[PDB]
Amino acid sequence: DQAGITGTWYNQLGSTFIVTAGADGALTGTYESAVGNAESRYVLTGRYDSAPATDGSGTALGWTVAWKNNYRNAHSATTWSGQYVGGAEARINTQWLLTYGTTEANAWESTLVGHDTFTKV
Amino acid sequence: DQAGITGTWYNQLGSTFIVTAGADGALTGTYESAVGNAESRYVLTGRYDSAPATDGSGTALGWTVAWKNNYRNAHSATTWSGQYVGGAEARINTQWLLTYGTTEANAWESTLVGHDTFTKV
Amino acid sequence: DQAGITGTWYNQLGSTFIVTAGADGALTGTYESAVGNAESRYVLTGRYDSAPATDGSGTALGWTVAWKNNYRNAHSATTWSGQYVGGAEARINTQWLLTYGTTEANAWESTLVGHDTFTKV
Amino acid sequence: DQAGITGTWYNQLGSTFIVTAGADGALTGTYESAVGNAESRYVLTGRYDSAPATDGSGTALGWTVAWKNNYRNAHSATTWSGQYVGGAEARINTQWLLTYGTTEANAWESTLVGHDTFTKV
Ligand SMILES: [Cl-]
Ligand SMILES: [Cl-]
Ligand SMILES: [Cl-]
Ligand SMILES: [Cl-]
Ligand SMILES: [Cl-]
Ligand SMILES: [Cl-]
Ligand SMILES: [Cl-]
Ligand SMILES: [Cl-]
Ligand SMILES: [Rh+3]
Ligand SMILES: [Rh+3]
Ligand SMILES: [Rh+3]
Ligand SMILES: [Rh+3]
Ligand SMILES: [Rh+3]
Ligand SMILES: [Rh+3]
Ligand SMILES: [Rh+3]
Ligand SMILES: [Rh+3]
Repeated sequence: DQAGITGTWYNQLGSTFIVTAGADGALTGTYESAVGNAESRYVLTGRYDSAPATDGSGTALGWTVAWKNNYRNAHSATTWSGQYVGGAEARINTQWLLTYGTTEANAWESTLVGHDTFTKV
Repeated sequence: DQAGITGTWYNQLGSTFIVTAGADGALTGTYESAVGNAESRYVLTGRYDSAPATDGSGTALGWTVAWKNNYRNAHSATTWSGQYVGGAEARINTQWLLTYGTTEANAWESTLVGHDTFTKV
Repeated sequence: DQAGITGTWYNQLGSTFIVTAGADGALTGTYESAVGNAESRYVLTGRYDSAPATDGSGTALGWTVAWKNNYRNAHSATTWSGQYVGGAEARINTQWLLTYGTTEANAWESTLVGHDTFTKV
Repeated sequence: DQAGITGTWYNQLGSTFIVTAGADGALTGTYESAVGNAESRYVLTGRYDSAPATDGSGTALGWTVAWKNNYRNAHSATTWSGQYVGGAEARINTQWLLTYGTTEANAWESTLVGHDTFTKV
């Protein structure tokens, strides 16, 4: 649990997700994206399942990054929702939703969707 | 921005979402689902845009709930991703993602997608 | 099942969705968006469950619109995926996905997600 | 356009998507999934952009499969929404929504989301 997820992961875009698993389920750390209106690190927070199953299933988790730091504000936030798989090629497989603040008139087009896969190399 | 988010919020299912918005952009609270493999409050955390634009744009935000508490463990996690719209009929408009831990053969079906709209009611 | 789907349907944006449901499970028609880079009818096609269960369950269905007609080309496509619920206040409840053609560097942001609920109005 | 997309593709699960691009934008063919309540082929229909851009961007497309054939009915339908990329390693990169028919009471959990990548080998 804690041991697996805690640390540095990298997705297929080159972004760098540096997280610490609390013992109770807390997720805390930072996020630097390779693309988008984004530069340097951003704060992130979320949760994972701290007593996950033994049947060889992944560990369900989820975190969120609001795209504002000491450099820029993108008026957006994405949530990654996924599950952590251990073993030889450990991965965190996710899908995500990026909502950016709009007027009610562009609400229809406020949310992008996607998938990021995170490995340790 | 920080008063308008903070407090109790109810989605279209009857779920109760109690959240505190810090001044940095941090979200903390509890979520209680009306539906699903859930009962009582579950801890939540998220992030939001503490400097949203001043143009009638909503305020982007995310948060996560891992469906484990003292009472049960659904081995799953939801992230909600949307925007907050203040004023007379303030709402929090989300789309969400729920991943449950599955086996590798079952990963293709591990994730539900939906939308929740929250009102102060 | 085939009468209840066929006809004119309006989402929460004012868009008009004219569809014919064949007896095999086929959907044909036109879609006219109230929003976006669109104007006049666009051709649509989809599929539905022509033997939905008899247990109060809705009727699964999908359809696609490529945003090219005689008038303009947004180089993009939406699929709607939901269920039809008959009776007094019949609705078609969708979530949708809109992909626009992008470059490879831009693929991560090529896809919008949303929901549309259709009423006979 | 037509030339690229028309034919046989395979996703990362082993499913077999056999499609024909109309000259106007029509998509027609069959779908055999490796997983899920699915056996043999199912009819599919959809649309792609028939005059796509020249700037090296993908071709936006979308299709739908209702999971009923002469063998079984899964009371579900998925829509794939994505874009076709030509060149050496041609791919159709998609995300999808599988909605299954539910009572209004399980509507919240009626729709799964995912991503399939289709290549020619
Ligand atoms: Cl279990
Ligand atoms: Cl993967
Ligand atoms: Cl600002
Ligand atoms: Cl809405
Ligand atoms: Cl049946
Ligand atoms: Cl709804
Ligand atoms: Cl162009
Ligand atoms: Cl890919
Ligand atoms: Rh258990
Ligand atoms: Rh991929
Ligand atoms: Rh600004
Ligand atoms: Rh809504
Ligand atoms: Rh049946
Ligand atoms: Rh709704
Ligand atoms: Rh053009
Ligand atoms: Rh993948």
